[PDB]
Amino acid sequence: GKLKVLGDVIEVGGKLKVLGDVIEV
Amino acid sequence: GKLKVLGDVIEVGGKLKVLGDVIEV
Amino acid sequence: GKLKVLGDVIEVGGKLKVLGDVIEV
Amino acid sequence: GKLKVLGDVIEVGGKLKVLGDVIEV
Amino acid sequence: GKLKVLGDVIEVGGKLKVLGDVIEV
Amino acid sequence: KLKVLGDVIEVGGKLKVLGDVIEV
Repeated sequence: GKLKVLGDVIEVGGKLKVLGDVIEV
Repeated sequence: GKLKVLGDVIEVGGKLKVLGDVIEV
Repeated sequence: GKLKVLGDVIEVGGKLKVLGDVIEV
Repeated sequence: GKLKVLGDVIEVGGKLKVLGDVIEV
Repeated sequence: GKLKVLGDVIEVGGKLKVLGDVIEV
Repeated sequence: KLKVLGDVIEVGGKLKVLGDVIEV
């Protein structure tokens, strides 16, 4: 029911960024 | 062996934001 | 000390995605 | 832990309608 | 002057949706 | 793009929606 996030940590231009999806759990 | 993200969706100033933890999977 | 995530929920092609930054807290 | 609505404004037969999903935040 | 939304929550394919009206208040 | 982030509220046993139109 609640909206959660599942993502990956990626290195972009030397900085750590996050790309993920919103999931229902 | 890789860095993943597990988080929660939160409402901040009318916008949907994410607060999460970096985990090793 | 710990790696946390601060991000935004964005609507991309009708799906809810997350873009965020890894931060040290 | 509240029910929210995330939606788009669409023009249907000259009237403005909202098409959205109920989410738990 | 402002655009507001009023609608009913409907169950479509097991998901809760809204097909609401946009009204000027 | 015109969007809405409104609230779902229980009004006499039925779920209703109230919100504001925002530009995103």
